[PDB]
Amino acid sequence: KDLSRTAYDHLWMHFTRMSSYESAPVPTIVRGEGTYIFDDQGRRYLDGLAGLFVVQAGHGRTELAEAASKQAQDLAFFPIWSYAHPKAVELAERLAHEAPGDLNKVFFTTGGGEAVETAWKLAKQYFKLTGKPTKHKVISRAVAYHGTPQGALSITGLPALKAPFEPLVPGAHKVPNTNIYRAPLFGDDPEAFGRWAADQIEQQILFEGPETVAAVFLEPVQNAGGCFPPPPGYFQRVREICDQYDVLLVSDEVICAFGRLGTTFACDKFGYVPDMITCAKGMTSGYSPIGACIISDRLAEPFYQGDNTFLHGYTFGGHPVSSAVALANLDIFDREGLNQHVLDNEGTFFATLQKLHDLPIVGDVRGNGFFYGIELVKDKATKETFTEEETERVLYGFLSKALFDNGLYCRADDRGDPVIQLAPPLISDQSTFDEIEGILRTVLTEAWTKLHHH
Amino acid sequence: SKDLSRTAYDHLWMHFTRMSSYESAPVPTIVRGEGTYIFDDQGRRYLDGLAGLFVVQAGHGRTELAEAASKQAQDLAFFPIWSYAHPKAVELAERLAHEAPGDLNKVFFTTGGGEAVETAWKLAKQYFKLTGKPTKHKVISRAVAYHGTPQGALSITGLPALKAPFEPLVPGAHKVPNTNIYRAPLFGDDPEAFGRWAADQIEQQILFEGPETVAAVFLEPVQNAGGCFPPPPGYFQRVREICDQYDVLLVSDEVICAFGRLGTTFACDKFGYVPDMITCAKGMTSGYSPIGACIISDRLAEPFYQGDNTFLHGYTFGGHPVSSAVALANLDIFDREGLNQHVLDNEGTFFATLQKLHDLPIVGDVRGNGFFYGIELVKDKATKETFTEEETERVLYGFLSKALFDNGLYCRADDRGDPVIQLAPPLISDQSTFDEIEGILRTVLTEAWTKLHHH
Ligand SMILES: Cc1ncc(COP(=O)(O)O)c(CNc2cccc(C(=O)O)c2)c1O
Ligand SMILES: Cc1ncc(COP(=O)(O)O)c(CNc2cccc(C(=O)O)c2)c1O
Ligand SMILES: [Ca+2]
Ligand SMILES: [Ca+2]
Ligand SMILES: [Cl-]
Repeated sequence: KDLSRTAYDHLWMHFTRMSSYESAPVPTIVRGEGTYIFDDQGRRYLDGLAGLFVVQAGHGRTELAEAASKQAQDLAFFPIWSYAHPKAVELAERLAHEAPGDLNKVFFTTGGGEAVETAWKLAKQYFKLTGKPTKHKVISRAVAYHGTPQGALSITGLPALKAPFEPLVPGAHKVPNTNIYRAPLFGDDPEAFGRWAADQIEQQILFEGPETVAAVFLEPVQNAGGCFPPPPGYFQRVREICDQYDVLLVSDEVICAFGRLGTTFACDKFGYVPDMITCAKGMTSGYSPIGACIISDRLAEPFYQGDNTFLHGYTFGGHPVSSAVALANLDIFDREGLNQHVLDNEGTFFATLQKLHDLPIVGDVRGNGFFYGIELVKDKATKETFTEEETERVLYGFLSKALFDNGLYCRADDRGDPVIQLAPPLISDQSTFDEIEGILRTVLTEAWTKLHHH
Repeated sequence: SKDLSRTAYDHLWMHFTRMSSYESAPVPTIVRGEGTYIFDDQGRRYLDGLAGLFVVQAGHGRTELAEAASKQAQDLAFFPIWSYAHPKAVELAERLAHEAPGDLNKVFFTTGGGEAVETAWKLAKQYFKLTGKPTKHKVISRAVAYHGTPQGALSITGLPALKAPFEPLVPGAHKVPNTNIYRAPLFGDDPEAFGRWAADQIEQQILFEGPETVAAVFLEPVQNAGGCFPPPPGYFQRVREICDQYDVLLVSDEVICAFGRLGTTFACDKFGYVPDMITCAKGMTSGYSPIGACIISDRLAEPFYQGDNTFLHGYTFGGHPVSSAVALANLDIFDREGLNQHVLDNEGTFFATLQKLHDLPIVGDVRGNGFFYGIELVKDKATKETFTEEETERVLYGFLSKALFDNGLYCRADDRGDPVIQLAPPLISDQSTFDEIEGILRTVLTEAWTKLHHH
């Protein structure tokens, strides 16, 4: 088992340092039940990230497995290319019903990067069809991750993910994120900080020329950097800026949609209506690949006239089996009231994690719904962060291994500053939150002993 | 007649000019200059309040520069500096290197400023390839700044109206705020804090794009477009520190500011910073023969001067013998007449003379440095309320532009940023020149205020 090398010899894992497995076993997950996963040695771990911000309803759902086999037996695949099949139609209508405003057109994909590509392409062709052909640029936030195909990667704001692959698609420009914990200005004033951070988008539009800007892409709660919720008033101001300058607002809800924040579409949690939503991940609780770009009827109008066509598509978009699974997943959400469960429990989950503020290594606890980041520090009074050496030895060398070994699968990361991130299945309850807090308390107390002076 | 003459409209495509203006009206035609004055084709005289186009530092009608040109043209008017030298280019390269700060000792001649900007960005890209940092290619510059029109320099230009018809341009250019403290969103009442903030926006953009991907920052010493923004105290020192920290090259774009405009040969010395490269053109010859240069640190030249490496870049007419001889003769005027020190000795009274216009209601700001000033016009100075688009069209372009010229002052009236009148007269200007400028502006700006409110 330990000397088995099948994965190292053939499976090129995603965003993974493969040399780690030349002489050591690859951690292999074989089974899930509810909020737990099991490895190939029969060890059990709490699935603190719902796989990869995906498994909303929990593992082991026979209802979803049976929905897949029932549809696969009848019609597993037919393309939605000048043809429809019933489950894609039903799901498009259902998503349209749930989406706000006139977001009534559903362009299905398999993944979230594919949906982000769809949104930027749609914006470009929309502006060509409506006589504004210079509109093509896109604005997004520093540190944000929007996916990996080269268009989406241009919108991604993590230079380490981009430098080996440049040049990418022209036209992407970055603005500050809303990390109030480290705000250079207005850190003590959320409303003023929100207005400032939104106005940075207006400034970038002005710097590049509004007639050349097509769209702004924003996650409702920013993932990379550690769960930055939107300041009060932020999205309202962004919506106003986008309206003023004729720029489209894309709510990138690949993590946030499907109940992560307690609503089907996360824009509704914050009271804004975007022009498009990108989504994927939790639409099926991950049980079968599918996602979508959901699009305002205003944007669809020119494409629905005469001999015009949105020249875009994916073989597997709107897949019958995935569509059937998605509908079965939304049926679970409705019958079990998962969205309201998250709204009803977000306050106690946050409060439970905030108990960790009595530990010296904990600098911040932040997030919304069932999505939280805990930022680690050398000194909470000055917010002194880890050195690079401390990040390598303590965050990755010690903490990441110790969390898993103590029974908690979650994310330890330093895309921004050192953070532990949590996004468990939406069936999690107080017992789950207590289990998480207890393992974090053990391991974070141990981690503090490995920091020098601190 | 002259008035019905359409030769220019029919054949001369003027630069940045709305040509339909001349379908049915004559083109203003300048035929002669003397000192700080120019004369049109009817013999009317105007004060050359822009030195042509921020160029004619020594004044018009310099026989010494005319004779320098003919003397060189008779002996050798052209031979390329391509694997060959000719004496006047060598002598001028040595002279400019002597005047430039630090180890800025290598002179890559061009004919214009845009050509020099292109040189600087290309040199930065190849330098980082030769030194094993191949991902470094991006460039940072300021909103509203004008860095020229070839498509690489145009990417560095920060005026979207100049760029949108021509995109996509060269990838890699990113913008940061300019240092217009008059309209600063933050720190408007604190120059030092504003300077630190504005410099730190450069660090932020480097971090946003990834420092290993960023090659250079391009900054004018005093920003022209937007109306003569001088650097806040401490700004360039902080920029230099950021560039050092992130291994990014600093390019001082001195196409306007060099050759005495701010009282020094190289304008980076006015503000006490040493860039990695200087771009320059314009005043090198007082405009009497086209030439410019990118002047480059020996640190940057080092890899290119080793073995079989070549900076694969050039221009036929760069380092032109006649232009080089004229530049040397122009620098001789500067030395004998002490033009640099004259500007330093007169900049305070020029500024204070223009500041007399602050008692006019239409005047919101007077700003600049050396012999380079902007006067910003406003609807309400207490609130800094700017002109509406309609007010700009009627008062700035409809009335002011014409009235300035007709009252004897050639200068720039512009709204690339907000509505400003800019001044950059020849360096031989003195208090009499400044008084003349102030008097014509007072007349026309009093009239402009009345027109602003006659709607
Ligand atoms: C906001 C956002 N947009 C686009 C994507 C791309 O989705 P696909 O992967 O389906 O193409 C994402 C994906 N988000 C994601 C994926 C993998 C890891 C992590 C992490 O932060 O650890 C985050 C995302 O979070
Ligand atoms: C800072 C700067 N950089 C580059 C150039 C390009 O130089 P060439 O023109 O020689 O290619 C300039 C030129 N600057 C310039 C040229 C023409 C008009 C105006 C105006 O502001 O009215 C300014 C300049 O000011
Ligand atoms: Ca809808
Ligand atoms: Ca030198
Ligand atoms: Cl240790």
